[PDB]
Amino acid sequence: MAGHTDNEITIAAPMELVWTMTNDIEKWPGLFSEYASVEVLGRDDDKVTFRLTMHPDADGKVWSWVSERVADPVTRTVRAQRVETGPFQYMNIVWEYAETAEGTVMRWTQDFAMKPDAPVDDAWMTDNINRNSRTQMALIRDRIEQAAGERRTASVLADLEHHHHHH
Repeated sequence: MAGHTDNEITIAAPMELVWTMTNDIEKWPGLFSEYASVEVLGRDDDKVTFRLTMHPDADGKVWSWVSERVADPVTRTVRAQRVETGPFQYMNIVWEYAETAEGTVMRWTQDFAMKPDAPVDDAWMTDNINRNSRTQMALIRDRIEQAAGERRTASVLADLEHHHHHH
C-alpha cells in the first residue's frame, strides 16, 4: 500500500540543459509517447501546474489530469505531485539531479501508495516501473543527451577567463 521506487540513470548532459529541458513541459510530447498534450494551466514561479492530456480510450473518451511540478533549485530537485489520482492514493514524483563525475544522474523517486481498488501489491507496480523506467528514462536519456550534443550549451571556454571582479 506504499512503494518507494527509486530509479536512477546517468546522463552525460550538462545540468543547465537537463534542468531547462525538463522544465519545458511543452516539449514533453516530443519525448513522451505516453501522452498527447501537455497544457500549462499556470506557472506559480516554482510550481508549473499542467494538465496531462492523453489520447482517447476505446470509447473515444479523452483522459487528462492536473499535476503540480515544483522546481526546487537548491537541492536540484523536482517535485511532481499529482492532484488528480484514483487508484494511486498517494503519488509524489521526485526527480533529483545528482551532479556526478560521469554526468548528471537523474533520480526518479516515485513515492506512490496504491490501495483504492488496487489489484497490485505496489511491488507489482515497482517491478514493472523499474523495467519501464529503463525503457522510458533511457529514451529520454539519449533524447536529451543528443540535444546536449546538438547544442553545446556552456562549456569550459565561456568562463575560461574569469572576470577578475568580486563586484
